[PDB]
Amino acid sequence: RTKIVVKVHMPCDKSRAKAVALAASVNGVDVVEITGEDKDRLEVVGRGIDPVRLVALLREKCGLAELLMVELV
Amino acid sequence: RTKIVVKVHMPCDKSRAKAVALAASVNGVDVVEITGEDKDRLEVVGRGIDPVRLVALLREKCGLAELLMVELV
Repeated sequence: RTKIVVKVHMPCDKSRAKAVALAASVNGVDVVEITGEDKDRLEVVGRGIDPVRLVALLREKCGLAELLMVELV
Repeated sequence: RTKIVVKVHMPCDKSRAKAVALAASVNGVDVVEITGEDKDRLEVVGRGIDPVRLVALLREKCGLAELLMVELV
């Protein structure tokens, strides 16, 4: 249903993993993937996602989260 | 159930083999497969896997590993 693209502070490859894993646990999330040429963005797909609570949770635990694009399909 | 995809440094078939094996041992893994055009990615399926412990386990023993996607089947 919804495709979210959020930019996350993920310095090393271990913070990538735990960020990819946090979004995975949000309700409604079917899939998370790393993306962007700087490998600094997550793409989150699912149905019924709350984009605000998602990005907030990323920002609390990572230090930065910015919602870039919300797409419907 | 949960499926995840790790890109792992695996130059030769020997190291490919060691990598597939070592992913198979972390807890919750049902299946481990090799994939990608360049046979550089491992897809591991199971339930209850910790992604970061897994990719850290691979990075520790294979040099570098990146978590590319995680999917909730």
